[PDB]
Amino acid sequence: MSRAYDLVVLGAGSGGLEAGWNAAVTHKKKVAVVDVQATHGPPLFAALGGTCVNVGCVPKKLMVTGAQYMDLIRESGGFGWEMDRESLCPNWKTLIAAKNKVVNSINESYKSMFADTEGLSFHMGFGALQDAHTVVVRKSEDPHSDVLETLDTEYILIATGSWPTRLGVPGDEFCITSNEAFYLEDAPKRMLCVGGGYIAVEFAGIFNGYKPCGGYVDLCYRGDLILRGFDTEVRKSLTKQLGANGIRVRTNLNPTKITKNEDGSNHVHFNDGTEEDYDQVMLAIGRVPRSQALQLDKAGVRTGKNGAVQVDAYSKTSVDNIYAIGDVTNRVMLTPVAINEGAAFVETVFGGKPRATDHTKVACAVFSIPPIGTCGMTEEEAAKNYETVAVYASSFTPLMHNISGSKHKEFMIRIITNESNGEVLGVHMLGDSAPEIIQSVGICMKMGAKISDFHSTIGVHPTSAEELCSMRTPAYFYESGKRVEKLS
Amino acid sequence: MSRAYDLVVLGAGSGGLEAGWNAAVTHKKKVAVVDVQATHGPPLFAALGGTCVNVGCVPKKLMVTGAQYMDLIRESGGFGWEMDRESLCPNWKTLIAAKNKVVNSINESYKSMFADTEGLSFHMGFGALQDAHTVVVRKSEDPHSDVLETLDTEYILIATGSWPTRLGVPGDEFCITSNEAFYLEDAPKRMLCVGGGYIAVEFAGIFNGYKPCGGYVDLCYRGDLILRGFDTEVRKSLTKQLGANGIRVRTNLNPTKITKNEDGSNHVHFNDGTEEDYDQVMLAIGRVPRSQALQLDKAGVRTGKNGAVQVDAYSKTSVDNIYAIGDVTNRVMLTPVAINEGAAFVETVFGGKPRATDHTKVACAVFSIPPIGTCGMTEEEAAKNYETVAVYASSFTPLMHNISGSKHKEFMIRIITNESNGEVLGVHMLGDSAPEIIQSVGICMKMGAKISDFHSTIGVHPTSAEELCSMRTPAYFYESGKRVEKLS
Ligand SMILES: Cc1cc2nc3c(=O)[nH]c(=O)nc-3n(C[C@H](O)[C@H](O)[C@H](O)COP(=O)(O)OP(=O)(O)OC[C@H]3O[C@@H](n4cnc5c(N)ncnc54)[C@H](O)[C@@H]3O)c2cc1C
Ligand SMILES: Cc1cc2nc3c(=O)[nH]c(=O)nc-3n(C[C@H](O)[C@H](O)[C@H](O)COP(=O)(O)OP(=O)(O)OC[C@H]3O[C@@H](n4cnc5c(N)ncnc54)[C@H](O)[C@@H]3O)c2cc1C
Ligand SMILES: CCN(CC)CCOC(=O)c1ccc(NCCC(=O)c2ccc([N+](=O)[O-])cc2)cc1
Ligand SMILES: CCN(CC)CCOC(=O)c1ccc(NCCC(=O)c2ccc([N+](=O)[O-])cc2)cc1
Repeated sequence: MSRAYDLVVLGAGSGGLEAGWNAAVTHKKKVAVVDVQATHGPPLFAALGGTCVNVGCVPKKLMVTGAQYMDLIRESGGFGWEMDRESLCPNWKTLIAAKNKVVNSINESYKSMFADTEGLSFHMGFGALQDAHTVVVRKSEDPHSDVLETLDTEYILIATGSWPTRLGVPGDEFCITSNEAFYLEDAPKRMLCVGGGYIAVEFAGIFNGYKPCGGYVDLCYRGDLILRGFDTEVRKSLTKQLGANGIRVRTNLNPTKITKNEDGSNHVHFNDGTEEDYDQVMLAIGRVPRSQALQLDKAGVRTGKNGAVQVDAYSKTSVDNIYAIGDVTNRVMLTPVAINEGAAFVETVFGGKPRATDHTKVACAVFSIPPIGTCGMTEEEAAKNYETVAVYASSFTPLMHNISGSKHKEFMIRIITNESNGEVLGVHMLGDSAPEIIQSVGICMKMGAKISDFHSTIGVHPTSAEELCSMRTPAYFYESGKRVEKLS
Repeated sequence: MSRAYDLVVLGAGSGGLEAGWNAAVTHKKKVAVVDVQATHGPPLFAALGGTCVNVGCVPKKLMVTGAQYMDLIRESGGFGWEMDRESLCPNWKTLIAAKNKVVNSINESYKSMFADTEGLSFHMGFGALQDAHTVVVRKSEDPHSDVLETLDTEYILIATGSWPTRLGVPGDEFCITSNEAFYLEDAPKRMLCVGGGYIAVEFAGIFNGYKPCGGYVDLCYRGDLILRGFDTEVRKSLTKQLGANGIRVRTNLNPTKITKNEDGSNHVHFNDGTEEDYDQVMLAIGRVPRSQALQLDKAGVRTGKNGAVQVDAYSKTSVDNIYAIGDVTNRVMLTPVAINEGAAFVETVFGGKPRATDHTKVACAVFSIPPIGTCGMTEEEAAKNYETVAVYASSFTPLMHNISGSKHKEFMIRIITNESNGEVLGVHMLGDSAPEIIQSVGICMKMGAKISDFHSTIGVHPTSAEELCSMRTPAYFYESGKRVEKLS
C-alpha cells in the first residue's frame, strides 16, 4: 500500500507546480512533477512554470509594457520633451531578446528549486494515466512511443492546462497563435488579429505598438462587440480608444480562405467577401482544455464538454484519488485561481482540514492599450439574477491628458449594486492603473462591501481611484426586468 | 433677524468652496464666498478654487507627471525604443505654459459656476470679522485699507487655509516656496530644496526631472531621515531611490546665511559650515494656518498653537454660529478631508441631521519620484498604542525593471496588524501605482478589515497590487513594548 510517490502532478503549471511545492515543503510528501520542457522553447511551447510564465501572462505583460512606451514617448511632448519624432518606430529584436532572457531566468529559477527541495522531483515527458495509481511518462505525446518512467503513486493531480483553439477552415495551417507570436522573427507590418478574446485585444495592442514604420493592425471579431462577458459600456469605450490608437476594429467578419503569396505574406478571404494581405493572421479564438492525450478513459476519469475534466468544488474527479485544477477543469481559466485551486487541494488532501476555492467575485484585468479592471457582476447578469439593481457610472478624462493631447483616454468607472441592500455586486473600470486599483476593490467585494462604504471612505485628491468614493446618485436602475427609474 | 446672506465663506478653498455650493444647491441658502483672486496669478498666489487647484495638488501633479517622463524615456531603451539619447533635457517653458493653461481653465470653470448657480455669490477681497454676524471685505490684507463690501450673515465659515512657513535667518528673503516655484522663469540648474516634508520631496523630484543639462538637485533636511510620520522602512527605501535618481540627499544639515552673487545666483552657508551656490533655495518647511489677518479676537473666536482655529468634531468654533475647516483648523491638512469637513458642516447646520468627519484611517499619498501610498498606523505608533502587534512586509522588484534597467525601483508593502484580532491597522506602500492602490485599500480599512480578508481574496497575476493578498507570515512583532518574536 506504499507507492513510490505520494502525489504525481501532470504539468508544472502555475496551479500544478504550486500544489507540488506546497505538499513537499509544508507537509513533506514525496512529490513528482511532470512537464514537457526545462526552458521556454518553441517546439512544445509551455514548460516548467506553466503557460503563464512561458507563453502567457508574464511575457505578454512585458510586451504590453513595451508597446505602452509608444504612447508615453508621444505624450511627453506636451510636457516639454523634445526629441526625434520622425520615423521613431521600435526594435522587436531587442524586445523579444530581453523578454526571453527574463523568462529564461525564471525557468532557471525552477531548476534550482527542485534541486534544493526535499523530495520534490521533476520528470520531463508526456504524462498519461495507465490506471488510478500509475502514471506513464512517454517521450512523445504519441501513445505508441518509448516509455521513460512509470510513476507509482497514491494520488494524481491533473494540471495540464489548456491549448489554443483553431478555426476549422482552408488556409488554417498558415496562421499563428499567442504561442508562436512570442517567438516571431520580426515585427509584422501588416497584422491581422482574429477573435475578440482578451488575448486578441492585448496582442493587437502589442503588434500595434511594435509595428514598423508605415504598418497597421486589424482586429477581426466574429460578432458585434469585442470582449463578451465584460461591462458593455467598457467594451464600447475600449473599441473606441483602440480606434484612436490605430487598431482598425472590424466586426461581424471572419476569414474563410487563406493562401500564401510568393513573397511569404498571406492572402485572406473574409465573410463579407473582401480580400487583403497580412504578414500574419493570429488566431485568438480562445483556449480548449488539454486532456486530449492523457487517456482519462483508461483510469475511469470522465470529461464533459470538449475535454474539461469533471470535478467538484474540492477539485476531486470521477475517481476518489485523482484530482484536477486550473485551465483543464474549465472553471475560471486564470492563474491566481489555478494557484488557489491547487493550494486548497493540499489543505484538502494532505492538510487534513479541507477547503474549496471561492469562484465568485474574482477580480481580473485586461492589459489592453488602455487596460480594464473588473470584479463581479455586469448589468446584463445582475439585472437578471436580482430584484432591484442600481447602476452607478462616472466617466472622466484625467487632468494630465489635457497637456499630453491624448484626450481620447477617458477613465471610466461603473459600480453595479443591488438597490435592496446597497451591496456592490460588480465594479468595472477602464483606464490606466485599473488593474492595480481593482485588486484592492476585489478585497472590498470579498468582504461583501456596500456602496455606502465606498463613498463614505475619504479620498486621495489626485488619483483616478478616488472617483470610486464620489459615486452616490445612481445613473439608472433595472427593476426586476428592463431599464427604468425609481417606481413605487 | 434676517441677514442678507445665510452663510459667508472666507476662502473659495477646496473645503470652503464645496460648502458654499452644497448649501446653495441642495438646501437653497443665500451664500457668499470671499477670495483674493479670480485666476491663479502670482502676487497673491491662491485663488478661486483654493491652494489645491491653483498652487498645489493639481499643478504639482502635472509637473510630477512631466518629470516622470525622464525616467520613462530612459527606461524604454530596454524594450527597444532607440532615439536621441545625448543631451535630451526637457523644456520648462512648455511645461509651465501648458500647466497654466490647465489651471487657468479651471478658474474659468468656477467663474461660470457662480454665474449659473442659484444665490451663490463671489466677492473678491480680504475677509475680516467685524463681529459674529458681520464680515468686512477690504481690498488690502492691511486692516487700514478701503472697504469694498460689508456682508451681513447668520453664519460664518472660515476656510482660509494655510501659508508657507519661513525659516527665520539672515538671507531668508532671497529664497522661494512652493508658491513661487510654480511660476519660475526657467528650470534651475543648481537647485536646493530645504526641508523634508512631502512638498520638498515632490518638488525635489520635479526640479530633478526638469533640470537642464549638467545640472543637479540637493535636498536638505534638518533631522536624520526625510518624511517624519511615514513608515520608517518606506522612508529609508525612498531616500535610497532618490539617491539612485540623482537627488543628493543631505541630513542633519540646514542653512543659516544666504547672500546673492553678482550673476543673480545665491550663495549658501550651512550647519556643518560648508558653502555652495544654488540658483534657488526653496523652503518646504511646512505650512502655518492662515488666520493671522482675519481678526478672530474681535468676534470672540479663539486660536490655539500658532493660529489654528479652535474647533470641535462638528467644526464649530469658540462662537456658536461661526465654523472653520481644512488647513486653517490644523486637523489633517489635505483636500479631500477639508472637502468632507465642509460637506459635513452643510449636513450639520443646513441639513438638519448632523455628522462629524472621520479623521482616522485617512489614506493619502506622496507623489515622489517613486510615489508612496499610506493609510493608518505605523509600527512606531501601533506598537505603542496596542497590546500585541504583528508586522508583515514584502519588498520586490517588478518583472519589467529587469528589462528597463532601473533595478533600484523596489516595490515595497508592509501591513501592520493587531495580532490579538488580526485587524489591519495600517498599510504602507512605496512604488509606481501606490496612490491608486491605497485608495481602495483605505476603503477596506474603513470597513475595519483584517489580514485574513486580505490574503483570502483572489489575486490578479501581473500587478504590484496582488502582493497585498500574498502576505501571511508576519516578518516580526512588537509585544507590548519593543521588537520581538512570538512568546507565550
Ligand atoms: C497569452 C496568455 C495570456 C494570459 N494572461 C493571463 C493574465 O494576465 N492573468 C491571468 O491571471 N491569467 C492569464 N493567462 C492564463 C494562465 O496562463 C492559465 O490560466 C494558468 O497558467 C493555468 O495554470 P494550470 O496549472 O491550469 O496550467 P498551466 O499553467 O497552463 O501549465 C500547464 C503545464 O502542463 C504541461 N503539460 C501539458 N501536457 C502535459 C502532459 N501530458 N504531461 C505533463 N505535462 C503536460 C505544459 O507543458 C504546461 O507547462 C494567460 C494565458 C495565455 C495563453
Ligand atoms: C504644494 C502643495 C501640494 C499639495 N498637494 C496635495 C495632494 O496631493 N493631496 C492632497 O490631498 N492635498 C494636497 N495639498 C493640501 C491642499 O492644498 C489643502 O489641504 C486644501 O486646499 C485645504 O483646503 P481649505 O478649504 O482649507 O483652504 P484652501 O483650499 O487652501 O483655500 C484657501 C483660500 O482662501 C483664500 N483666502 C486666504 N485669506 C483670505 C481672506 N482673508 N479672505 C478671503 N479669502 C482668503 C485663499 O486665496 C485661498 O484661495 C497640497 C498643498 C500644497 C501647498
Ligand atoms: C446562440 C448564440 N449564443 C452563443 C452560443 C450567443 C451568446 O451570447 C453572445 O452574444 C455571445 C457570447 C459569446 C461569444 N463568443 C465569445 C467571443 C470569442 O472569443 C469568440 C470569438 C470567435 C469565435 N469563433 O470560433 O468565430 C468563438 C469565440 C459571442 C457572442
Ligand atoms: C523634542 C524633539 N521632537 C520635536 C519637537 C522630535 C519629535 O520626533 C522627531 O523625530 C521629529 C518629528 C518632526 C520633525 N519635523 C518634521 C519634519 C519637517 O518637515 C520639518 C523640517 C524642518 C523644520 N525646521 O523648521 O528646520 C521643521 C519641520 C523632526 C523630527
